[PDB]
Amino acid sequence: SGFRKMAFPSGKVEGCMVQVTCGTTTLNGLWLDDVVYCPRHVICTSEDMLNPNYEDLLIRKSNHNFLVQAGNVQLRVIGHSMQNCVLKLKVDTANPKTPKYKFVRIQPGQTFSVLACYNGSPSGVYQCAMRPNFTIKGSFLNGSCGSVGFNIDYDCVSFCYMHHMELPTGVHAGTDLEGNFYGPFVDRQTAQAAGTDTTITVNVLAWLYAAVINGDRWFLNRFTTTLNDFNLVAMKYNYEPLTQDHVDILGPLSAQTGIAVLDMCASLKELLQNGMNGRTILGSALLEDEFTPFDVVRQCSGVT
Amino acid sequence: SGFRKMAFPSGKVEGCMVQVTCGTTTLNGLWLDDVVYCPRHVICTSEDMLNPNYEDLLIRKSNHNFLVQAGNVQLRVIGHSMQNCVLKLKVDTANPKTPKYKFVRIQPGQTFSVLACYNGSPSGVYQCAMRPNFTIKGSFLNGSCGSVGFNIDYDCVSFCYMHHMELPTGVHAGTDLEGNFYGPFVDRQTAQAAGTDTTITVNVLAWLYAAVINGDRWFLNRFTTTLNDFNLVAMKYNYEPLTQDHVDILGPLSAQTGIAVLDMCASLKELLQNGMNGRTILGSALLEDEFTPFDVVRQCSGVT
Ligand SMILES: O=C(O)C[C@H]1C(=O)O[C@H]2[C@@H]3OC(=O)c4cc(O)c(O)c(O)c4-c4c(cc(O)c(O)c4O)C(=O)OC[C@H]2O[C@@H](OC(=O)c2cc(O)c(O)c(O)c2)[C@@H]3OC(=O)c2cc(O)c(O)c3c2[C@H]1[C@@H](O)C(=O)O3
Ligand SMILES: O=C(O)C[C@H]1C(=O)O[C@H]2[C@@H]3OC(=O)c4cc(O)c(O)c(O)c4-c4c(cc(O)c(O)c4O)C(=O)OC[C@H]2O[C@@H](OC(=O)c2cc(O)c(O)c(O)c2)[C@@H]3OC(=O)c2cc(O)c(O)c3c2[C@H]1[C@@H](O)C(=O)O3
Repeated sequence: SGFRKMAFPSGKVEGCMVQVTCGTTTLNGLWLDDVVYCPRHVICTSEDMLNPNYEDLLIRKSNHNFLVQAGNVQLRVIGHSMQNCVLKLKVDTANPKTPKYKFVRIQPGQTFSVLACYNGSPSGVYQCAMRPNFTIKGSFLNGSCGSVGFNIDYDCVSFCYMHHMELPTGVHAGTDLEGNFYGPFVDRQTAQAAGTDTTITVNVLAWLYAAVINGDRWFLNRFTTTLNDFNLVAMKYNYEPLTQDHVDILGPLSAQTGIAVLDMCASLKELLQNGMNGRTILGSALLEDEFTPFDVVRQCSGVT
Repeated sequence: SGFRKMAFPSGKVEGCMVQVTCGTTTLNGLWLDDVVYCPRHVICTSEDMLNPNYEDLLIRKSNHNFLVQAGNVQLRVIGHSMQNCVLKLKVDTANPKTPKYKFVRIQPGQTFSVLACYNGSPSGVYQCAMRPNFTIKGSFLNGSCGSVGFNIDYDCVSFCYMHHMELPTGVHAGTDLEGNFYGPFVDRQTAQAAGTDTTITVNVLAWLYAAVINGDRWFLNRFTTTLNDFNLVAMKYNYEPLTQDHVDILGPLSAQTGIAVLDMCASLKELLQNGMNGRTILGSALLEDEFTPFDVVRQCSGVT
């Protein structure tokens, strides 16, 4: 029992983290086979970041202009390609620790683990969700760019995020490993700002189910609601709409707890309308939306 | 910016996790050099756990009665010793992935990362604190016993916890790697119950400093307090006493923020007396006490 925001074990990603230096700019890179993927703005200074012409900075960059360090070992950059906002640095050595991996583009509301790295060295791992506004609420200091987000399925590391930018609001924006930013964000400073975020309703419901599974049941009311009526309430509290797909995804948790999703929705509706009156759920005084139904299932089962 | 409950990268611990089976009981073991450390109750059935005579179950256990699997590879148990509540299984192969490591006994209030494992396979990593009552609020399902807690300092893994028991209250108890339980807990079911827990004040203050560093400053009041007066308030809210040692430990955060510890204490006092009035701090509607001053410093700096 117990329910924690759990990240994936990071070892298989730790073994892929390298440091990429281009001039004075040092960020992290992901070394998979003989390619290191890193944010293209490694070629930028902080001053370049206002409105950088990347293929201009890059076209005046050579392969030798990219310095990749893995641990205490330098990899020669023997090719450089820009794919969207990621630099693919072909290196002279394939990473022996390249796990089985996939590059995936996650959907808003999905969660992944971030291995925060500085200078190619892993500092910490934490779980987070792709917000509906395509930001992530991470913990990224200067030099964490290129830190990646991932999910692990058995033996396969699905890299879904590479950290590129802290927006002026202090949330974080990045790309998939094909260098396509999540959301309307760009690797330049600009009036670029995060759009309004919303609460991931299906995750809140999953976490309420997690709460029930862990015995924190006080918020369970005696009512049910329709999906439409719940969504009217959801909307008022800046919660994403709950779709029938979400309802179906929550099916296993409903089955485990016996609580029909629409009944849980009624409970959530009441939590939204009435608040938590100083109570907590799973040690939180807020409704948590960074656990997907699958996270809840995994954590409540022994998924390794 | 951003501040997350971050765990240590788990790779160096993942490489030490093995499965230890004794009969039908399978739990996790820590494989360091040629020893696998695991909870002695691997020799227990669930029925044995009410009041197990361990050196009785063990004395009728042979070296061959212990089955250790590392990945898909069996290690022969060529010796077995019980040290307090841990079984040290001498195995025929030293773990090639044994990191530099130390066994440390942490103090209540200190935090560590847990790599939750089932059947020797890492499932997730999360950070937690040794509560003042020597429990941990983890996420442990059956079969997670032997999962370890650790901190990483540079290259050294300090193992400080091995998971042994879920208490009937749903919190978790365990030992250091010498098998000495944290707290008055025993590896037997009994009226054994967690003593009253308290909030780790110095960690709350550290997290308030983290909040200030991250720009969440609304709770900063204009007052100061004495340590004694703060402690009177702390006491009323089941907060641990703040010692001058704590104050001194918070010095670096005070220096960084300019907020004298006793001024922060005044702010915390007001938070305790008045609540948060629906506001959050670092996205939490409760005061968080699972970040030590060192965690805050590490996370707010780039410590890898
Ligand atoms: O086992 C451990 O405990 C860790 C240990 C490890 O995992 O080894 C795997 C792993 O690759 C896969 O898992 C894999 C990749 C695929 O592409 C693929 O198709 C697969 O089927 C598999 C795979 C395998 C076995 C399974 O049972 C399974 O389920 C799988 O999926 C498998 O045989 O993989 C090879 C092996 O070697 C490495 O891969 C290559 O060498 C390689 C990669 C390429 O992309 C490529 O093009 C190429 O030519 C070579 C990878 O190494 C690490 O990833 C690693 C990372 C760290 O961070 C460490 O610390 C670390 C390691 C390895 C070792 O170095 C160590 O001691 O530690
Ligand atoms: O480097 C990587 O990226 C991972 C890679 C790795 O770290 O190797 C280290 C590591 O041990 C230390 O770090 C270490 C231990 C000490 O006791 C000690 O005194 C030390 O000074 C050091 C050390 C070292 C270097 C530093 O720069 C540094 O700062 C250090 O502190 C160093 O040379 O260590 C040896 C090396 O080999 C292994 O240790 C032994 O073989 C050993 C252990 C014993 O206890 C023992 O009695 C014995 O006779 C042998 C350990 O291996 C892993 O721990 C490991 C774990 C995983 O989970 C992986 O996935 C994984 C690995 C290794 C590899 O297998 C892989 O590819 O991946």
